[PDB]
Amino acid sequence: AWEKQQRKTFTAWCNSHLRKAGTQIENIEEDFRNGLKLMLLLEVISGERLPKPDRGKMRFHKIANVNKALDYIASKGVKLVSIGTEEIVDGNVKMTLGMIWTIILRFAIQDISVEETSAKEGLLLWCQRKTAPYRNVNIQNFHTSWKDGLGLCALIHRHRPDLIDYSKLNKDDPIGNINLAMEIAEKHLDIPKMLDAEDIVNTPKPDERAIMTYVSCFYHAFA
Repeated sequence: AWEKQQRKTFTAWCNSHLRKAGTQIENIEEDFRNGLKLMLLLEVISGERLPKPDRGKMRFHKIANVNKALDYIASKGVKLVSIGTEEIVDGNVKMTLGMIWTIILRFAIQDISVEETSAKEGLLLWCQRKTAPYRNVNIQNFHTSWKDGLGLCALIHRHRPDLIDYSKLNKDDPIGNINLAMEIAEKHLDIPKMLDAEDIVNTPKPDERAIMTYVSCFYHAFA
């Protein structure tokens, strides 16, 4: 169930940046094979210029573009262990997801710094701080603590109490709470809906990379 969740969230996330450059992806397992939109994604999120892309359709042109992407990422202190150009070009689902996770981590999460605490840990602390007043919320992690929708509704309410009546909410309708939160964030905070509520609720432990990805948008939307 983790691939399904990551596929939705990572794609939605990539799309939240690609739109700023006039394009989208649809199918993440194929839409980065040629390197073109992968390079473009890196430009948008970094604000840096990558080398000019190769629009040739053969494998060798794709390898060149993907290497422009991966070399750039490695220039930003990202150690690529088992992510390989050939398999991105050829189309490996797992590795594509992992590569996009690595970019999300580096560019959406790594630089989050809260009370001398950075990255995942720093994002976690910010969440805990913003949700401390909410007795029906207990953020310990980026999976089970977000399952019931209240964490997300609390982050919204904390910054924008005008968008949500939090006191009406409870644990009884986790699918509704998540959708509510995603609807408000989409409509008012310019954060596309990146989670499938159904997947999140119906799994003992939802995917933490996906959850982190989405929660990082709230962090950036508010700061």
